[PDB]
Amino acid sequence: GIGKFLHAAKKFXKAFVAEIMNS
Amino acid sequence: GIGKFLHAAKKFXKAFVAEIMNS
Repeated sequence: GIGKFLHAAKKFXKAFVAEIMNS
Repeated sequence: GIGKFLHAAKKFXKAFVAEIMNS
């Protein structure tokens, strides 16, 4: 049940961290 | 960056809501 949600949460971790580190 | 982050954030809104309404 939770796999799509967990994956999406991890991608939303990665994207935020990429945004802040972009500069 | 910001566009990818906003997209991922909203996909993670959608994915949560899809799963949680099963409860």
